[PDB]
Amino acid sequence: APFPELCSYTWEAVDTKNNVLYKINICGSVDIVQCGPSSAVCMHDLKTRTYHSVGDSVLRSATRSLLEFNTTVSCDNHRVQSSIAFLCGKTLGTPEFVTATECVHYFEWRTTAACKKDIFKANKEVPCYVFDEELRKHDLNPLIKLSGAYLVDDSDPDTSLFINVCRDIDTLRDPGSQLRACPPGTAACLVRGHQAFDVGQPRDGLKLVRKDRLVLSYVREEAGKLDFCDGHSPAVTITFVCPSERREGTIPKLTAKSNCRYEIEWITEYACHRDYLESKTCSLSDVSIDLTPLAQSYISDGKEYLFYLNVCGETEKKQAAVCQVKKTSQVKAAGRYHNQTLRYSDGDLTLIYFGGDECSSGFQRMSVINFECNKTAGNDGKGTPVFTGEVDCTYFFTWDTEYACVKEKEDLLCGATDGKKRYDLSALVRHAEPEQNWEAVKKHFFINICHRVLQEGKARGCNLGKFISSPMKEKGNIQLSYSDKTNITLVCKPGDLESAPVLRTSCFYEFEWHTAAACVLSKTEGENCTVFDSQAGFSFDLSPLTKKNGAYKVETKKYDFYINVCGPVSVSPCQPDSGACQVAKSDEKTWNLGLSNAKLSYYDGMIQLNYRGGTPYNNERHTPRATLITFLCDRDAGVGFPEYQEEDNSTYNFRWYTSYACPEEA
Ligand SMILES: *[C@@H]1O[C@H](CO)[C@@H](O[C@@H]2O[C@H](CO)[C@@H](O[C@@H]3O[C@H](CO)[C@@H](O)[C@H](O[C@H]4O[C@H](CO)[C@@H](O)[C@H](O)[C@@H]4O)[C@@H]3O)[C@H](O)[C@H]2NC(C)=O)[C@H](O)[C@H]1NC(C)=O
Repeated sequence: APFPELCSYTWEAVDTKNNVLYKINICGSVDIVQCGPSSAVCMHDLKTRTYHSVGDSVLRSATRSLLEFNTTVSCDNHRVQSSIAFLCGKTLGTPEFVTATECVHYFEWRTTAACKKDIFKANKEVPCYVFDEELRKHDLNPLIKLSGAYLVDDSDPDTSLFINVCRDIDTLRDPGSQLRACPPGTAACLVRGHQAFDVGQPRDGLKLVRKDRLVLSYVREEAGKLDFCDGHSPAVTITFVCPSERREGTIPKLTAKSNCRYEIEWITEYACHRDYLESKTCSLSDVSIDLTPLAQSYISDGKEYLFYLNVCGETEKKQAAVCQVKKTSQVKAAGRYHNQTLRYSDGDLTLIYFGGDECSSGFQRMSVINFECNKTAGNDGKGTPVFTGEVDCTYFFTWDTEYACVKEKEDLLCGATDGKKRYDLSALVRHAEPEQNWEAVKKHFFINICHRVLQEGKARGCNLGKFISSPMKEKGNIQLSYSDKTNITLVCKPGDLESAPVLRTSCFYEFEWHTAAACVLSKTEGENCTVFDSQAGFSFDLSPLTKKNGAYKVETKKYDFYINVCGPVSVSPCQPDSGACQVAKSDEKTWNLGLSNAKLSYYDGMIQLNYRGGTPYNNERHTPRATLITFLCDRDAGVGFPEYQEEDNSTYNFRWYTSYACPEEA
């Protein structure tokens, strides 16, 4: 019951309505001063910064699915208590708030840790959620792959980085996969043809670094063999960002990869806040869910009792959704419609019946149903409740049914891949522009790509214009299925972004478009601070960012870095030829992080600068320092500021979000 895979972390659940945050530690105690020592569940209040412990680590007991943390302080009932109802899950999960009184506090937790067979357990998994400062919940548990991995986008054809989110990669029951050669325990697998190396393992949980960005770090450390990483400990730092109209969705992209210190930006909807829904219904609402189909008697074998459940209706003393009968025939109501509560809470469907007859103790009976998704449940889809424990006369049940399976995506990307080949239509996108729409040859056929129509001649602000689903690689081309329908075929025409879609076919519609946007993406280089993508139509030019008497200053804990774009830096201690320079804030000792130059690299929306001159290190290898600046497209960032990436002591990577990297330039 004190499952190991959950110990050594302090978890968090939130009473979204009463404005309360609970900290849970199922093995030790919360590290906090303010709710004393050996508090296993520490309640605290956002109104009234008042931190009251509501479960002690020593006073711990289990009964069936429930783990119980009792206290000695009194409430009256009599003493304050916290329970967690455990269900087997597909990932490590997070405890969710169910309900509380002034005595009891109830949580539920779907986790692999409560599964009895160890096949469902990852070699190593870490918490995969954060709370922001509005207590809104960012949870990446849906991105976690139980089998396989995600290929990270990179320009190099000979090597591929594969990652999983918050756990290692499961290579099993897929022997044909190229991942098979990857050593076990790896969250981040580098393959070079036929070798497979471990460049990162799960360590700590998801962090929130600067109000909005989720950061996860894989490390290796205890391995040794810096084969081709020349002295550096391999590492992977993923940065998860919530899509905008400043920055729309992407696949995971490799923004840096020197010295086996890999950096990954990944813009995906699963990074945005999770909404906590509620109602006094059997229906909720991102997307809908309806539990009225199950009102169809349901019964569950209890301790020495039977439970009778009629959820959502009476099926025809009464007014009692759940009734308890001792197997002797005296009966008690365990919950009624006088307040029933249906919660969808970060993927968890939970139903409480708050009525109930008062028991011999001071408690008024209560019933909690945790619905689980099962398409092939039984009772042709409706399934059947299972009694899973009782505490202070609250009775818990778990209920597989197909009518709990409502798990909708819509992280629609405007690209497509085919092995390592990637395609991206972002150049066609016209977004609330001074630009017009596209017009092929309403009123006139007006088209936009992975975006609503613009009101330039005005069509229909959302005749029928669809505008959902991601594009796919059809018969040698890219197909875009606009669904209510319009099928758009886009054909690679190197160099041409100027031309428009065409006629072809009049409730079905078909357009054909020859565009450089339909060409496979590839890496290009340029000089004089410009880079020309010839298969696409255009060039990027970062020269406006070039300072004349340089210095973009970048302050960290111990260092100030001074860098310029495509020209040298010019401040007090630095050598006048470096494009990047490190000054220690206590000592003013200075390192040269590489000579400036104006050769731009460009691949799939990332522009790169590499300074390579650089003060040597203290070793036989002659190894001079180097600097990487990755420029990333942020439409409304403007010129933007550089940002140092924390790595080891000998890697100098900067990220720079700027409009000048976005597909509006020369
Ligand atoms: C970045 O800018 C610098 C200037 O500060 C530049 O050095 C210059 O390089 C070019 C080409 O290497 C030199 O020659 C030409 O200047 C004339 C102006 O009359 C242009 O017509 C030229 O265009 C052609 O240049 C080459 C000449 O054969 C061709 O190979 C090329 O394909 C073009 O068709 C070019 O601009 C120029 O004289 C120097 N400047 C000095 C002072 O020596 C540097 O080369 C630029 N980087 C580039 C262009 O990639």
